[PDB]
Amino acid sequence: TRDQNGTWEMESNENFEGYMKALDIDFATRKIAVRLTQTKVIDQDGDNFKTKTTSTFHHHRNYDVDFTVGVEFDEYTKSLDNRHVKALVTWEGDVLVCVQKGEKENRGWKQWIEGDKLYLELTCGDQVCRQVFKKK
Repeated sequence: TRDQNGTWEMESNENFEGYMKALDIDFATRKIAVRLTQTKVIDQDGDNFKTKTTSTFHHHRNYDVDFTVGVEFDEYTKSLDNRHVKALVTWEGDVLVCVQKGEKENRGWKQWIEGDKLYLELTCGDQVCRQVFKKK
């Protein structure tokens, strides 16, 4: 289904370390512990999305990403690697697909819903991180 609304709690997080390594994050950021858990709040009205996700690193503010499918937007990944990308989100069937154009090749994500679970695959280079969240 295309309806991704809800409050989502991460339950599985596979190869986040490889994805992070491919992002080449500077040590002033990476010296802080990564959160083991994550909550994501998705507010969706049709193709209009407002998302709020807990930060990758401890003692950092939630990360807000708001967008409309098909409309490119500037992203500064303050809660992660602190880079600027040009992001474009599209639908591939019922899968929400984002390309983050910038320094890193094959950077983006895909996100989809099955029942009470949300699936998120993050890519950078040859690395894929697969996350599953349960609806709260």
